[PDB]
Order: sequence, then structure tokens, then C-alpha cells
Amino acid sequence: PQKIEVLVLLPQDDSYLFSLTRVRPAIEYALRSVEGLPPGTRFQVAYEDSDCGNRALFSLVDRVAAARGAKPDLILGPVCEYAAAPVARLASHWDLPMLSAGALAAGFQHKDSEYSHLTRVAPAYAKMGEMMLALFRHHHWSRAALVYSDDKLERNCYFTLEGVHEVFQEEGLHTSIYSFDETKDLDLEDIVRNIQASERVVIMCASSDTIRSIMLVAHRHGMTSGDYAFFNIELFNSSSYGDGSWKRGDKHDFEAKQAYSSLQTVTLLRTVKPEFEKFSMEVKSSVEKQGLNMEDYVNMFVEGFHDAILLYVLALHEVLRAGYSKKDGGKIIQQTWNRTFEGIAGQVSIDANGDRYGDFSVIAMTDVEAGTQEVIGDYFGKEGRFEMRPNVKYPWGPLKLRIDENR
Amino acid sequence: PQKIEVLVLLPQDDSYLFSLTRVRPAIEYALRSVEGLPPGTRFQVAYEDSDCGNRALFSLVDRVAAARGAKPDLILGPVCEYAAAPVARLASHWDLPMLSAGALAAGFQHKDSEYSHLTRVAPAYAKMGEMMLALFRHHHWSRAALVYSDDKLERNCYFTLEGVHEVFQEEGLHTSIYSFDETKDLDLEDIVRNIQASERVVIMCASSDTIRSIMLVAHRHGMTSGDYAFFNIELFNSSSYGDGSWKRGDKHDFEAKQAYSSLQTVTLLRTVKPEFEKFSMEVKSSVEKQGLNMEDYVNMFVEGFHDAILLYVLALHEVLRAGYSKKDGGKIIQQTWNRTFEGIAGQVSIDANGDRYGDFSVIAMTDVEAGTQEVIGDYFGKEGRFEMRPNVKYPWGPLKLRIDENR
Ligand SMILES: *[C@H]1O[C@H](CO)[C@@H](O[C@H]2O[C@H](CO)[C@@H](O[C@@H]3O[C@H](CO[C@@H]4O[C@H](CO)[C@@H](O)[C@H](O)[C@@H]4O)[C@@H](O[C@H]4O[C@H](CO)[C@@H](O[C@@H]5O[C@H](CO)[C@@H](O)[C@H](O)[C@@H]5O)[C@H](O)[C@@H]4O)[C@H](O)[C@@H]3O)[C@H](O)[C@H]2NC(C)=O)[C@H](O)[C@H]1NC(C)=O
Ligand SMILES: *[C@H]1O[C@H](CO)[C@@H](O[C@H]2O[C@H](CO)[C@@H](O[C@@H]3O[C@H](CO[C@@H]4O[C@H](CO)[C@@H](O)[C@H](O)[C@@H]4O)[C@@H](O[C@H]4O[C@H](CO)[C@@H](O[C@@H]5O[C@H](CO)[C@@H](O)[C@H](O)[C@@H]5O)[C@H](O)[C@@H]4O)[C@H](O)[C@@H]3O)[C@H](O)[C@H]2NC(C)=O)[C@H](O)[C@H]1NC(C)=O
Ligand SMILES: *[C@@H]1O[C@H](CO[C@@H]2O[C@@H](C)[C@@H](O)[C@@H](O)[C@@H]2O)[C@@H](O[C@@H]2O[C@H](CO)[C@@H](O[C@H]3O[C@H](CO)[C@@H](O[C@@H]4O[C@H](CO)[C@@H](O)[C@H](O)[C@@H]4O)[C@H](O)[C@@H]3O)[C@H](O)[C@H]2NC(C)=O)[C@H](O)[C@H]1NC(C)=O
Ligand SMILES: *[C@@H]1O[C@H](CO[C@@H]2O[C@@H](C)[C@@H](O)[C@@H](O)[C@@H]2O)[C@@H](O[C@@H]2O[C@H](CO)[C@@H](O[C@H]3O[C@H](CO)[C@@H](O[C@@H]4O[C@H](CO)[C@@H](O)[C@H](O)[C@@H]4O)[C@H](O)[C@@H]3O)[C@H](O)[C@H]2NC(C)=O)[C@H](O)[C@H]1NC(C)=O
Ligand SMILES: [Cl-]
Ligand SMILES: [Cl-]
Ligand SMILES: [Cl-]
Ligand SMILES: [Cl-]
Repeated sequence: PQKIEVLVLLPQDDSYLFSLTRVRPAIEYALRSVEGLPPGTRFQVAYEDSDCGNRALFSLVDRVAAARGAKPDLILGPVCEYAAAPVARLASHWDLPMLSAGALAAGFQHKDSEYSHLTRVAPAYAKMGEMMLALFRHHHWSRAALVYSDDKLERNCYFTLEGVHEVFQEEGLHTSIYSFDETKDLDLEDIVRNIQASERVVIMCASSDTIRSIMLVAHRHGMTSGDYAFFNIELFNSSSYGDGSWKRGDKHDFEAKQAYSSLQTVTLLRTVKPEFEKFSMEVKSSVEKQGLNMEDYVNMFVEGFHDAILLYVLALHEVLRAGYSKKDGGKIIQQTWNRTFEGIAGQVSIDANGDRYGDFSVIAMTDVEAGTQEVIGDYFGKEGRFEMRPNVKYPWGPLKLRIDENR
Repeated sequence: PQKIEVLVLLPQDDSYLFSLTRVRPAIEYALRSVEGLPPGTRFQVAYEDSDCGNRALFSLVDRVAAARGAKPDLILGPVCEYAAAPVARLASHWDLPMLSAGALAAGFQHKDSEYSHLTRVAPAYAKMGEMMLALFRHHHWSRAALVYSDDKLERNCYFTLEGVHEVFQEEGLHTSIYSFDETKDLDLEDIVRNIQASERVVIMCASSDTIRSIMLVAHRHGMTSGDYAFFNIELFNSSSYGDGSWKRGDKHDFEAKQAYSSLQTVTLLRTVKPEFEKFSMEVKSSVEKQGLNMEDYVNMFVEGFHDAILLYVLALHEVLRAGYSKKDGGKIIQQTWNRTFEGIAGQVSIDANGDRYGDFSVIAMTDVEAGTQEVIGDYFGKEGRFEMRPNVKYPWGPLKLRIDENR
């Protein structure tokens, strides 16, 4: 009765949204449920710090050399670009299956070889551009201002939007890019001004607050009344990037409530299924008990790794029946591509290239007086269509107007 | 009486100038001479194919895991960028000393950490820019056309010249870049024309023949008589990049002889010391006997690795005396930096950052009738000065004129 041995390579520093501490709960939650459809086997999981860098490769390597050539049966992570690339190169070499909710970089989509043993469970950066482009086709838009902060680290926002940018170029849409890092004082006044003289549609990606601030300034300039379309992206369904919460409890709450009436927050497709609440509460509990309290406990990564466990099992089961073993990594990976199944937060489809299709929701303020938010549209990556949710009540408000770039 | 174990990671494909077959002779030649100043120890060298890519990391890793955690005492190579980066990352991790005649990329000069255990024995791409810049200061030039072919592989030429470019930008020199790949038909006619309407000084990097061809076209346009300064770079002192040999034995020999009177070939500092002839003949012999006959047997890489062996020994000796062992890689590397010694092809100085200083020569035709080439200038990286060789007889010829960019 032998066991499946998995190596989980994630950051030790809880400052990352995909740190071992905030991710492990979810991985274990999936292990529990999966254990009750393999034969009659158990799991053995090792959590190593990737340091979101070279450490990841090091562990995997030392681990193997120190275990007299014994390589794991499944590798989860790394997430970071330069941390995941080498590990994935090794996985392909040692015919191991590597599943990550990271490896978002666009280079990771060329699996003609060194990356043939990788499948990305989370939507890659490129998927935001595909979504945005469909939105503009629906709204008949063709120009836009891309505003984003810049890490000079992971540059999550920089890549998300530059991805969008890069897509619009090929399709002929004209854009205006505005970069800046929130680590420094915000000369947002300068930005908001340039924007009002540049485009009618703005797509932003930055901290929850940097977004709220940009809105107050554009509100001060009365651009918040319907002649401007504002979009902030909640990267990896993390509150830290702005989920549309205009309230704070300060001098500007009312001012902010009104401003947000023109803001549309793009998030991962909305779910409310109970299973997801049980999941959320439990993960919160775990990270709670272990001293750490802020942020949200469920983000794109946390949900991704839970779903990566399920995907592995489904694949394994199908490989066994074919006569192969948990040791034929490529065979497992192949079985992992072009497949759909239900995750804790909704459907999860992997395209024929082993990359997750991106499903998104668009949340807008539908009751300006109340400040009540509500999803009004969804983008399904598989079918590649954007669709406005039927029977959403919006009797009056700035979203009733038709933006126009003839200015 | 224990032995030093070295891993040599180089390409298997002899199409590379630094392939295991063309490099090994030189490494062995250095091993022989070194063996007669360590104690009373011998060497043990393993030659693994790097595939000029991921293979390098793989071997090093499998090799170690398969030898129950036994890591070599010295790693030679890889040369290729993406092949050497990971190996060097591991070296730093396993406190191993890595010496390469490659790792020419500019990122490899930041040894604040992941690259702290690397020392580059060959002059890095950046060194060409430092040399060229000094030449222009001496010639009082300030504008130039950078012509180079483009691999879309290693892009040796692309990087050499873009390095020069990148340096001129910071120093305020204006440039014109002309890219093209010799894999396709050469529309050189278009180039030569643009150039004559652009600058008076041209710096090229491309195959021996692509250079000879560019010269015949510029000669056909009579730009070869002294109003234009032509420079081709003999990358890694390899004939394949043009060493100034205008003769071929075709219809155009005479035409070419005249054209080359305006060409100045930049090579690695010239040597004629006997030891270097013995070295050259022997390496030629080895690669000869082993079925392979073209190209030249001594290039920057071949000489580099011979010199890397000597540098290791010098360092080791100094580490022992300090009370450390062949196992303190960093200690050895440190002892390898900021050091000068005589190699088989002349002095070799390593700067305080562990990078070789570039010493170059400039060969020009000093007897236009005869077609006789001769070095007329040298650039010493350490002192960073360009100097024209005294008492070189040039009574008449296009090199007697003073180029002028007032056109
Ligand atoms: C990524 O990010 C986006 C943006 O945030 C997500 O958007 C959604 O976020 C959550 C996901 O479920 C939704 O909120 C949840 O909705 C539950 C149902 O609410 C009903 O709707 C009305 C609306 O007026 C509400 O007032 C009423 O309560 C309805 O039931 C609801 O569940 C939560 O309930 C408690 C609130 O803290 C709490 O206790 C639980 O109670 C239930 C009731 O039996 C049980 O499950 C159990 O007993 C629990 O104890 C618990 O926290 C529950 O979660 C809450 O309203 C809950 O917040 C958002 O509506 C939705 N966002 C919007 C604006 O549409 C995406 O879903 C996400 N996507 C991905 C891919 O991750
Ligand atoms: C990288 O690339 C550049 C560009 O090519 C190099 O430039 C130099 O290249 C070589 C390096 O040594 C030089 O050529 C060698 O010079 C030897 C001395 O020649 C003398 O000068 C006159 C010039 O008119 C010459 O006619 C006369 O012969 C003088 O002796 C000479 O040695 C070679 O001799 C034989 C030729 O094939 C051959 O046999 C040997 O004979 C000698 C004699 O006793 C002994 O060593 C032994 O018996 C051998 O059997 C052997 O091949 C010898 O090498 C040849 O002229 C030889 O080619 C170039 O002059 C010089 N280039 C120029 C134009 O200046 C750089 O040096 C190089 N740098 C680096 C860092 O690698
Ligand atoms: C990738 O997966 C799909 C399977 O579909 C998906 O997977 C399921 C589990 C769910 O996730 C779904 O959401 C997805 O649909 C494979 O792709 C191709 O699937 C199509 C059908 O989806 C299949 O088509 C064959 O059959 C059609 C008929 O449907 C034939 O085409 C025409 O049919 C009409 C009549 O319907 C005739 O009048 C025409 O003459 C013509 O025949 C034809 O026979 C198709 O071959 C298709 O074969 C299949 N593969 C292809 C060709 O891309 C992939 O195989 C999976 N992996 C990949 C992409 O390689
Ligand atoms: C890097 O190596 C050099 C050593 O020099 C090199 O190595 C030798 C083996 C050969 O390869 C040579 O080609 C090279 O020269 C170290 O760099 C610095 O070296 C200098 C001298 O080269 C040294 O200077 C100290 O001494 C000077 C006097 O020479 C003092 O400076 C002034 O001196 C005048 C009188 O001469 C006084 O009137 C002034 O008041 C003033 O004192 C001063 O004391 C200098 O410290 C220097 O100390 C040394 N290191 C420094 C400071 O960079 C490096 O140590 C090696 N590694 C590195 C770069 O860290
Ligand atoms: Cl990571
Ligand atoms: Cl480490
Ligand atoms: Cl290599
Ligand atoms: Cl391989």
C-alpha cells in the first residue's frame, strides 16, 4: 500500500499571497476530501521554502541528492517566475508532473519542451488581455488608458496590464500607459489630469487604496459622473488590489461612494456555493490560529492549489487505467490538459496547452444611493465571450450612459 | 594523497567554438604543465555535454545525486548564457568555484550573490564597448554606424555591438544600427548605401565572408579610399569573423586587396611567444587526429580554459596557506579575483569583480601594394588606454587621412 509523495515549493515570507502558511490549509483541505478516488493509497507532502527565487531549485535538488536519487511524485509550485522556471525544467527532465497556480509569465506557454511537464492551474497574465479585449468588443470601445503601479520586484500589475496592452496592439486598439510606484509619494493629480485629456476609458491595477485615491481625485475633477469608464482589476481576487469597497470610515466616505458609481471592478468569476464557504472559513481558521490575521484567506492562489490536488488525482486515475504509474509524469500531465472539473470555487477548465482558461466577473455599483455593488457581467475564457447578466436592475446612474472617444 | 575533481561542462556539438572536442586539448595541456605547484596531488576531470542549454544543469545535478551528494571541487563552464546561469547559481549554493571563458552576458557582472562564485576568464561583451569608446576618444570620433548580423540563437554579434552601442549612449556618441541575418540573402547594397549617407565610421561584426562582401560593395562605391573608417571585429580571435584576410583566390582578389586598405580588424591583443606556438600546434594536432579539420584551433575560449586551470591552481595554493581547503569554493574564487599572471597567450588580469580585463590589438594594412597586414594599435583594459604602436611605417595610404563627420 504505497504513498504519493508531493513537494510543495512556496515562499516562507507570509508577505506573499501564495505563502506556505496561507496556502497549506487549502492543500490539506483538498487532501482530506480526496482521501474520502485512487486505489487505497495515502499522501505524503513536504513544504519547502522557495524564497520565491533560487531556493526552490536548491531544495528540490538537495532533497533528491540527499535521498539517494529519490524524486517526488508530484511538485506543487513554485509560483514566482524565476523560481518556477528551473524547477519546471527539472520536472521535464525527471519526467515529473509539476502543477502550479503561478508561472503566470507568458514564456511559460511554450511547452514544446522544457515546459512540457507543467500545467498552470491559475489564469496566466495573458488571460486578462483576452478578457479585456472581449469587453471592448462588446462595448464597441477601441482606446484606453492603462494605469498601473510598478513593483520592480514581481511587477504583478505591470505584467497584467502590459499583457492587455500587448494584446490591444495586435488588435489595433490605441492605448495610453501610465506607470508609477506607490512606494513613493503619489503625484496622482498629474495623472488624473493627463487622463482626462487622453481617454474616456481607464483600466487600473494598483493597491486597494491607491485606487480609492485615484477615484477621489477624478471625482474632484467631476470625471466620475458617467463620461468616464473606470476599471480597477482585483488581481488574484485579493482585497489588497481593490474589490470595490469605497467605504473606509473617513472624511471622504460619501465622496467616495459617489465616485465609485463609475468604477467597475474586474474579479474572478463569482461563486457563492456553500462548499466554498466551508472552504473559506476553514482556511481562515488555520491561518488565524497560526498568528497572522490580515488580508483575505482565499485568493486565486489559495484556491488554485486546492484545485491542483484534485486535478492530479483525476489525472493519476486515468494514467493507472492506461497501464502506467505515478512515475510517468508526462503521461500524468497530458491527462491533466484539456480537462474540466468542479473546483471549490467553481469550474476549472484547462486548455489543450495545459493552461487554465480565465473566467471573470465585473462588479459595478447598481444602487448609487446605497453604494450597493453587484456583478453585472461575466467573461468565460473557454467560449471566449463576454456576457452581461440578464435582469440586473439599473434604473438610473452613470452606467446608463454610452462612453464616447470622439474627444 | 587526494585528487582535485573538476567537471567540464561544454557543448557536444563541434559547431560551437567552445566545444568539448576543441577545448579539452587545451585544458589537458594546462593540466600536464601544472602537474610539472599544489602539494603532491593529481587531477580528475569529467567532460559533460552542456548542450549549451539546460543539459548543463542536469548533468551537474544528476552527477551529484547519483554520487550520494558528492560535488566536484572545480567547475569549468558552461559558456552559453542560459546554460551557465543555473550552474553558477548552484556553485554559489554548494560553495563551489566556477570558472568560465563564457558567461559573457552583462548580467553576470552582478556578483553580489547568486554569481559570487563565478569568475570570467574571457573578456565579457561589455569589454568591447570600453575598448571602442577609448578608440573614439583617441581618434576624436563621436558618431558611428554599427553593422552586425543576427543569430536569433546566441546572437554573439548582436550583443558585442549592442554593448558598444549601449556604452556610446551613456557617453553621448550618436550611432546608426544596421541589423540583418546572413542566413538569408544579403541586401547589402541597400546597407552600404544607407551607410554612406549616414556616417563616416563603420563598426562591423559578421562572418569572414559577409565582411569581405560588404567591403567589395563599399569599394564598388569608392568609399574604400580613405574617407571612411572600416572596422570589423574578429569575435573571440576566430578566423570565422574576419581576420583581415582579403585574399580568397577568386575574381575579386585584387579588388578586395585594395578595399581592405581601409579596413581595420580588431582582435585580441597579439602574441607571438613560442610557448603559444607549441600550445597552438599541439591543440591543432589533437583536434586533427580526432576527425575535424576546419576553423582555427585556438580562439578566445580555447585559450581561456587553459588559463582557467592555471588561475585555479594559483588560487588554491593561496587558500591552503590560509588554512582552508579545496572545499571552500568562495575562498578560492576570492583568491581568483584581482589577480594577474602569464597565460599561454599573454597576460591575463582579473579585475576586483572577478572579470577578465580586455586587451585588444588593431590590425591594418600597412603595405597597400603587398596587402600586408600589421598591428598598429593596442587597447589595454586594465589601464584603459588605447595606444598606437610606435614606429609603424605607413608612408602613403588611406589611413593617413583624418575622417570627418561634418557631412
Ligand atoms: C473572488 O472575489 C470576488 C469579489 O469579492 C467574489 O465575489 C463574491 O464574493 C462572495 C463569494 O461567496 C459573495 O459573498 C458571499 O455571499 C453569501 C450569500 O449572500 C446572499 O446574498 C445576499 C446579498 O444581499 C446576502 O445579503 C445574504 O446573506 C444571502 O445569503 C454570503 O455568505 C456568507 O454569509 C456570512 C457572511 O459573512 C458567513 O456565514 C455563513 O453563512 C451562510 C448562511 O447559511 C453559510 O454558508 C454558513 O452558515 C456560514 O457561517 C460567511 O462568511 C458566508 O460566506 C455572504 O454574502 C458572502 O460574503 C459575494 O456576494 C460575491 N461578490 C459580489 C459583490 O457579487 C468571487 O466570488 C470570488 N471568485 C473566486 C473565483 O474566488
Ligand atoms: C588572436 O588573433 C590575432 C589575429 O590573427 C593574432 O595575431 C597574431 O597571430 C599570430 C600569433 O603568433 C602571429 O603569427 C605568428 O608569427 C610567428 C612569428 O613570425 C615572425 O614575423 C615575420 C612577419 O613577417 C614572419 O614572416 C617570420 O616567420 C617571423 O618569425 C610565426 O610563427 C609560426 O611559424 C610557422 C608559420 O606557420 C609555424 O612553425 C613554427 O615556426 C617557429 C619558428 O621557429 C617555431 O615556433 C616552431 O618551429 C613552429 O614550427 C607556426 O605556425 C608558427 O606559429 C608565424 O608568422 C605565426 O603565424 C601574427 O603575426 C599575429 N597577427 C598579426 C597580423 O600581427 C593574435 O596573436 C591572437 N591573440 C590572442 C590573444 O590569441
Ligand atoms: C481537447 O478536447 C476536445 C474535446 O472537447 C472538449 O472536452 C470536453 C470533455 C469538454 O471540456 C468540452 O467543453 C469540450 O468540447 C477535443 O477537441 C475536438 O473536439 C471536437 C468536438 O468538440 C471534435 O470534433 C470532431 O467531431 C466533429 C463533430 O462534432 C467533426 O467535425 C464536423 O462535424 C460535422 C457534424 O457535427 C460534420 O458535418 C463535418 O463534416 C465535420 O466532420 C470532426 O469529426 C471532428 O474531428 C474534434 O475531433 C476534437 N479534436 C480536434 C479535431 O481538435 C480535442 O481532441 C482535445 N485535445 C486537443 C485539442 O487536441
Ligand atoms: C585589488 O588589487 C589592488 C592591488 O593592486 C593591483 O594588484 C597588483 C598585484 C597588480 O595586479 C597591479 O597591477 C595592481 O596595482 C588593490 O587596490 C589598491 O591598490 C592601491 C595601490 O595600487 C592601494 O593604495 C594604497 O596605498 C596608496 C599609495 O600607493 C595610498 O594612497 C595615497 O598614497 C599617497 C602616496 O603614494 C599619499 O600621499 C596619499 O595620502 C594616499 O595615502 C593609500 O594608503 C591606499 O590605500 C590601495 O590600498 C588598494 N585598495 C584600495 C584602497 O582600493 C585592492 O585592494 C585589490 N582589491 C580590491 C580592489 O579591493
Ligand atoms: Cl514561489
Ligand atoms: Cl540558499
Ligand atoms: Cl555552454
Ligand atoms: Cl535531457
